[PDB]
Amino acid sequence: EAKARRAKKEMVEANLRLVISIAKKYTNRGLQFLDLIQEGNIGLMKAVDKFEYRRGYKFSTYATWWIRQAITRSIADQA
DNA sequence: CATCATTGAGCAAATGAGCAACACTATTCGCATAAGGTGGGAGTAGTGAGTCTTAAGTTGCAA
Repeated sequence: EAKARRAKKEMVEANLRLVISIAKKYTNRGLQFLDLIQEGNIGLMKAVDKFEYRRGYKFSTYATWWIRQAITRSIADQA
């Protein structure tokens, strides 16, 4: 279990540049920036929880959906 | 001697505000999306006077 968590932390630590890169889009919707980066961090955590590698795709395309889920979810109910 | 007004006394009829209990539906909430997308951006520019605080530079001075 601890080994698996080390792997998952390691992957998240890889994909932070992805999450700020997508985080540039929806900035000025009446919320602050680091709220977006943290929500997106949650979203990529969930995307790590739901990714499989034997599918054969690049991780980012699958991850994108969970990130927009977290962002648009968060600004949606935090209007 | 009779009687009634006149003071208590309480009631049915009626009604206004509920109550619980089921039963049904509107709304809300929470989860998903697969080729790929892996460092922000606005940030002011024409105050001045003072006062407290560090920080550093210098400088006697004594063992």
